[PDB]
Amino acid sequence: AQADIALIGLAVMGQNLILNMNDHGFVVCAFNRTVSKVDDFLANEAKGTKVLGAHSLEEMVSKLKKPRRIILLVKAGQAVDNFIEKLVPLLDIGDIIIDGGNSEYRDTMRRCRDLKDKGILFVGSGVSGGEDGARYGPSLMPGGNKEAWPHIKAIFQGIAAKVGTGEPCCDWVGDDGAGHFVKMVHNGIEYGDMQLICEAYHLMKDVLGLGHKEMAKAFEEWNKTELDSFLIEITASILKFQDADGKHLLPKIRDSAGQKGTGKWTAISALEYGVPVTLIGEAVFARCLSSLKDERIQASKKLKGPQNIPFEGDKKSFLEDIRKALYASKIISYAQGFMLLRQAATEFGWTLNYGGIALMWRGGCIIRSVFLGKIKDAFDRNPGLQNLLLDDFFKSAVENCQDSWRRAISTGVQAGIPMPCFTTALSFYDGYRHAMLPANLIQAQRDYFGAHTYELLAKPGQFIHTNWTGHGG
Amino acid sequence: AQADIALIGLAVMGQNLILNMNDHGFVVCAFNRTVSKVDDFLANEAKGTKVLGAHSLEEMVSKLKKPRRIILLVKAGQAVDNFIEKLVPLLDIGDIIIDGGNSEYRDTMRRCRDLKDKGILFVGSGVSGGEDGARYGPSLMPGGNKEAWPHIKAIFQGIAAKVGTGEPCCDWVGDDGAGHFVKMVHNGIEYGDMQLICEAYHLMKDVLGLGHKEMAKAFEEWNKTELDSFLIEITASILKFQDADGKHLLPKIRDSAGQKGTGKWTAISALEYGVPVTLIGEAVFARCLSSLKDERIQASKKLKGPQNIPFEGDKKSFLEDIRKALYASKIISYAQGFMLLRQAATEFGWTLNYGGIALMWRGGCIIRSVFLGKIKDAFDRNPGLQNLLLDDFFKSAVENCQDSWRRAISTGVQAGIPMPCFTTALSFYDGYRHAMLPANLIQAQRDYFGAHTYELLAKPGQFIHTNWTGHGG
Ligand SMILES: Nc1ncnc2c1ncn2[C@@H]1O[C@H](CO)[C@@H](O)[C@H]1OP(=O)(O)O
Ligand SMILES: Nc1ncnc2c1ncn2[C@@H]1O[C@H](CO)[C@@H](O)[C@H]1OP(=O)(O)O
Repeated sequence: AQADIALIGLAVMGQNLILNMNDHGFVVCAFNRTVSKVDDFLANEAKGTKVLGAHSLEEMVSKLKKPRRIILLVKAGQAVDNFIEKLVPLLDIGDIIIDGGNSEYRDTMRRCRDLKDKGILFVGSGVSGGEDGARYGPSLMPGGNKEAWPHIKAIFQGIAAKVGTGEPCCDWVGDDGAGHFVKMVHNGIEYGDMQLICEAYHLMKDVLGLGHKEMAKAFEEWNKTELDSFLIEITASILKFQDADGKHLLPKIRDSAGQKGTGKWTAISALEYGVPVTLIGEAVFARCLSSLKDERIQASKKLKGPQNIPFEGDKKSFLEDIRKALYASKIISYAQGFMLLRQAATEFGWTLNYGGIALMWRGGCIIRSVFLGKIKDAFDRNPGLQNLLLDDFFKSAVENCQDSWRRAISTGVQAGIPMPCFTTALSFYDGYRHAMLPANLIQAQRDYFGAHTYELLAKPGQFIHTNWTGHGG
Repeated sequence: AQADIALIGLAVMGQNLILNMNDHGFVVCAFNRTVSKVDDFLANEAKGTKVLGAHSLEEMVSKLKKPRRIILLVKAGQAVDNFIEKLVPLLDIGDIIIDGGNSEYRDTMRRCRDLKDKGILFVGSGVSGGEDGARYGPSLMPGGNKEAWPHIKAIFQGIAAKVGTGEPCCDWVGDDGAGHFVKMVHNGIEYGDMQLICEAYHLMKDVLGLGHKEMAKAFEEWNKTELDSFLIEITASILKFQDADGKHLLPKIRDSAGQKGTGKWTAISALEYGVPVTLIGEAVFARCLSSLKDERIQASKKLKGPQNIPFEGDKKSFLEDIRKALYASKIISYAQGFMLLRQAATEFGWTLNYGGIALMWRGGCIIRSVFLGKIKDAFDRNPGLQNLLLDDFFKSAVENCQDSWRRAISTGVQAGIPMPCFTTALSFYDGYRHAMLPANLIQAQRDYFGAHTYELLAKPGQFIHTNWTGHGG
């Protein structure tokens, strides 16, 4: 009994987190499967720190103060269960296991119940910000068994990133899967935000003909307006960056976007629960499309585009319009993001604090921005808000951005620039805005070809079946 | 031994199919869980037919000739397994169970293996066309254990719908889940096609101001061009239809589109396998959006649209442009549809005949059209075709439709008409066409914030990690 908490997982993320913990005055007993890495760590990155290193799970379990708090930061699916397998022999009733890997929300749900059943408090939390984030201030998103929360509270919130008015970007999210689900809606939104920038970039590059210096300059001006955000910032950096030969490196790298499943999963949940999260879906699908790199080289030789009409208009005005389109669209993506969180709250019965979450994403994580701030006080102003687009700030920000957004999409469309996410955003906006949508023809068709029944507009609730076929005959 | 085949499931679909079978000279032993319905059937719809009716599963099993062929048309998930449970006691090695319900492709895979294991040949087939389809000519899509196929061959293909040059719209699709998967990609495409028409309809209604008579007239002209298809045909009918008070009924019915999971599932599979099936996804999401009927009535009061600019242009030209937009988009949806089938062929290792499938969808089913014909001889012309957009017919049909399609989307966008599917279609087309897409910035960002590595454009295969952060400092 001396180590406050133990962490199993000596990858960069685990090391940088153990280190941040130590720096906040917590003694950490490090453990890892290939126990050599523990020794390596102790001699190297952890030399001179207060950290203890175990060489067996039972040693690690002995070094702990009660209630035993151990953390699993094992990149995993299977591997987490196996560790849980091992640990429960060794644990007293009331001991805590936190799982920091980006797990599947349902696995977390399962695990939490099972361990609760065997007296152990399980919490799964999303950790975000990468390795430099892990080191000095991660967003942390904990969920599972709330009994554990006062016991891990101090650590989690001390190592958490802290926003301007000193609050940690870490607070308990909710029951069983809540943290892990919140975590993966986050990565979904992250996918959305990067595709929106790729599109803004494609429009400046092919329609406006800007070279990468001017383009980087534009991204920098943008990081000083409503778009003050980490991804706009590093984008200006990436565009500026010059290689060993002094030429820009972005033109050099292969356009096949990789994935590690979390964004895919956000889109799949929307589909399962019937939540119209369209930009994230479009984003996952735009990464799928770039993977067909060979196929597009082939299609370009054969499929033809619109007649080339040079951009005839002011470049500065257009650069403005793209700013406004990227922003109005970002709003729609986030609005859809929290509709997902909302529906899952009804689905699994969790009382999520949407402003709490907005705040946990305001610092630490890759999607940090001034923007999550305005989202947070939309939900402070009204925590029962049904949809972000109805909060006056956003309601007005979109209303203002509106014909710049339409003018950016019309030119892109004319010019042949692929804009999946920019167009879904307009399509969702106009969809949601309309109190009468042609979905009644879907319904009339379905009652016709497949006997499905339909409701009248006045008298919701009663279902009718008209015999269309022949109106006599 | 007298009944050629047995069918368990006396719903309208089961009755109309038993009846079609009888008419092709096959003695059918009908069975159903609530055995009263068998008696009801025999006295009523089946009076004077050659059909036999059982009153117990073991009686039904006795009435059968060997190899025993029984059909499950039980609307189900669970219920099918339970019947399989019952039936295997009663069956000899080599007996066949066909499952006609719209099952989950993975359940079918499972079931096929398990029964193959116990000597029984399982085949799951999609059945399509509804009850009037079932009666006189269903599309049938069989998959599972090919040993069973010569034994059910005659029945299935005799009752199948037959296309102009006399071939049945039924041929063996492939192993284990192939039939059931082909079936559900079909319903996905069906979703796509109806949303595209709702959009064409929304543009004629709000931009062009056409009343439902003229609108119906337009749909009828369209069913006489490249768009000769059953859904264009019944749409003209639905628009014309007048209620008991002599006013049009479509304006009367509630715009909240229902779902029964199959379209949802197509979109989810695309996401799981990384296949960019975007219109179907947009379609499922446009039905999700209409379900939020109360929410849109609320949003309409608060969210504002573009400045109302009257349509200033020729109505007839625009009606043309919408024809061309609906068509170019339909092409992109189908092209994506078969990319899904293709990837599943690589995924589960089935040798699907894409022209075979195109043909099975050419008659019978709700998506029947002259269009599936041209798709079929694209794949006859080249069965190794990687993507429908590369077949000269389509390659040219899109090239022709192209600035009508762009002009329809630009006006819709300006006017505020929600067009999810029409815009994804342009976005996928321009995406696929481009041999260089901004996905390299996604990659550069990911190597920066999350150490993910990237390939150079020349030298695919080697992965680099640049330390961006500071280029010195
Ligand atoms: N199957 C497994 N069982 C337990 N831990 C594992 C594991 N697979 C991966 N991990 C751990 O996940 C962490 C990050 O990938 C590593 O510490 C790794 O342990 P290792 O050091 O033994 O590779
Ligand atoms: N749980 C169940 N077990 C077996 N058959 C079922 C069933 N649930 C639904 N079905 C059958 O599915 C068919 C179409 O819905 C019906 O014939 C129905 O039988 P029923 O006639 O007894 O309702």
